[PDB]
Amino acid sequence: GSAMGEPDYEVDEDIFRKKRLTIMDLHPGAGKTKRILPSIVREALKRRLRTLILAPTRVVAAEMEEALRGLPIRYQTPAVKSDHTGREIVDLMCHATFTTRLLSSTRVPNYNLIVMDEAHFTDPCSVAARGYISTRVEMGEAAAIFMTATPPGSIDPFPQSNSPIEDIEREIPERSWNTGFDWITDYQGKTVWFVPSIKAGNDIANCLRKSGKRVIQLSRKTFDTEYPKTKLTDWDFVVTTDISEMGANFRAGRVIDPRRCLKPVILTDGPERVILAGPIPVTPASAAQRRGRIGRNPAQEDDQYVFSGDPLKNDEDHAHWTEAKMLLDNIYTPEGIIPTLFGPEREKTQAIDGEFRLRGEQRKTFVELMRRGDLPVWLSYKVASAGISYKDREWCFTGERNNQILEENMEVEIWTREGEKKKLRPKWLDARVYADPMALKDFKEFASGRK
RNA sequence: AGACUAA
Repeated sequence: GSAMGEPDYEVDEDIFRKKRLTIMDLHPGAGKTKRILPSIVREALKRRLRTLILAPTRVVAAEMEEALRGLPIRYQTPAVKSDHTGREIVDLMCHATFTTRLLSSTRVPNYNLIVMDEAHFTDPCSVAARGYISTRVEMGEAAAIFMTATPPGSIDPFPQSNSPIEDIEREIPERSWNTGFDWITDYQGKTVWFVPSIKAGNDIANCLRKSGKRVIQLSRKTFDTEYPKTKLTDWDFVVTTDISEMGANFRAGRVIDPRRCLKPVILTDGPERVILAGPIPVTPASAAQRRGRIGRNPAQEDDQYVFSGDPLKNDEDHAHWTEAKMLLDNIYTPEGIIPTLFGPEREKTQAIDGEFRLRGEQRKTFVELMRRGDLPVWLSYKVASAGISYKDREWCFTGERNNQILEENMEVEIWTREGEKKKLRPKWLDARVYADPMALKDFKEFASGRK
């Protein structure tokens, strides 16, 4: 047993048995990170188990280190720095880092125990990782623990909280406003506002700042300097991407959740291509996770979750289900086996077994295009499977007429490393590399041969 | 679009 705040002295021994996959479904804020995780890790250490801990984001990683502080843990994330002497038997990294290590070489330790926090996270690398982990368990090589307040089959956007939550439906601005939304700025407490993009985040944040509001902007690019600022009292608004969807312990009184996002979609009508569809509603799980950022403190009972619209459960057309298979078809166990998807995540699309398996230099190229090229999984797969090498940028120029990239209604031209001038016209179209002007800038760099 | 940045 334990007191409210401390980890339990007693841990069930059956969670450590090879062949056991434990799904731990608790409600948001039930001490999964501050109590449960350190109990598990302390007991893993006493059992001398080679242990892997997985966080979906650097936000969760940061929160885990707070709870695990003092334990001999090798942190493999830029989010945490600590004194490591490479004799640690416990490793901690992000979901996607692990999948990257599995795909690279880089040989991965033979973990006896794997703890995946936020095991519902649908990023393709995270889906692929659960495939690998559930296969290790099934082979009898590991025990694993999947922890999530919103497991597969979650439908409830309004789950249990530690403190009452006032759920309010209101129209929420997706852009700057001049009037008509006084309730946003009249509110006297702290707000966490979820935005689908950094562009929208910048625009919303500037609007609030000119209303005399103190705003912290949180996303992948600003995490390092701005996340520690959220722990101060010094702010009115955190305007955040879903970097903060899970785990975050803001000291807020209100969440604003527009409940919408862009979705990458693979089109099969004509030449295969990726578009950014929407905005469309987020899933019930995302909505519940965002709402879970408040109602966490029993002494503070008037927290609000302000939202717009219903969530949308069906995400079967999302590119992540295909991209997860593209990754997993190229991951192996030391025994040679290609892992299968975690049970509940099978048949999300119709996915001929092994159809994404790449051979030799193609697999290496695939990995290179993702981690050096900064290209999406689908586009990386398409280029690599064509037998194109990483530094061969010819495919950026040889597409059909309709694949010509336009920026400000003008045909994009590229000046190559060798000094040729060529129209940017990729053989394969993935909206993720050209839609946002910043992504286009990066993709132009790649087409040039400067990446 | 968002997340990740190992070894």
